Amino acid sequence: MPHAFKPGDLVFAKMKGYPHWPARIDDIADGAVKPPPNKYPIFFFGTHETAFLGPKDLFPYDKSKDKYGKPNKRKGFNEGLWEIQNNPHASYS
Repeated sequence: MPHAFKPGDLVFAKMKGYPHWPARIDDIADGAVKPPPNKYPIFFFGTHETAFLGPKDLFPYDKSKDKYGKPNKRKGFNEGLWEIQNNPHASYS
């Protein structure tokens, strides 16, 4: 049975106006800005952007990749598909 989201989990993350996007739950570094309550720091593969999202916008990657894991014309998306498949836990800073 599922647990709560934890750093390192792989997802497709939904933002308004964007397709479900390959991403991971990030850690928060000591001394770094924390997310709002009930939100997680989401790192988006390909764009390498961070936004704060709740579970309603987070789709576990294994279950969802057949639906969401196809190339998309949007900037950074296809690079993102490569990262989540091939090195999802690397440093992208």
